Amino acid sequence: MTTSQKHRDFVAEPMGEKPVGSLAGIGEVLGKKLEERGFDKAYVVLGQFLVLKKDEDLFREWLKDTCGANAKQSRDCFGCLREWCDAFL
Amino acid sequence: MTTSQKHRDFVAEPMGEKPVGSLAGIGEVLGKKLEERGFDKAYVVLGQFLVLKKDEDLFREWLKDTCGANAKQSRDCFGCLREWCDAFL
Repeated sequence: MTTSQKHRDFVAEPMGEKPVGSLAGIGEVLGKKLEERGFDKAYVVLGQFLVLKKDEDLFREWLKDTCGANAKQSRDCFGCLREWCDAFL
Repeated sequence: MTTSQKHRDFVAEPMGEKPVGSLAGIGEVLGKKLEERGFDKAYVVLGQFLVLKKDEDLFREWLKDTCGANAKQSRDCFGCLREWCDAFL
């Protein structure tokens, strides 16, 4: 896979309290905008994924409409969150 | 503990897609009201717990104000959701 080693590392161990910008697909700049919106921790963003019943179209529009992420960035967060759930929830 | 065997069974294996009324503290009648509110699965309610950063006062008021659960029923869901997270998330 051409994804960063973080993608395989995140889906290989608990997420604990790592910062939101730790999720694959979210860069340092995007992490700051979400933090200003009340998502200072990744587990709060994980909850939004659960609220959307894992719907990929609703999840991608939520991130793009919420911060302006590009279509490529949204694909990395979906598979990243979907794969973590496959291992944990 | 005087809790139902479901409490120990729920915190002993994944929650999968079991119905919301499966969470300890939620009875069949309370499960129906949440379902009408869009929580047809327990993992959608688990997400609300994550959104409240596990705050016990905010979580209990959410359930009581959301369905009318009693103070005793709210205590069972908090420890039930908090213990599940301790084993999984």
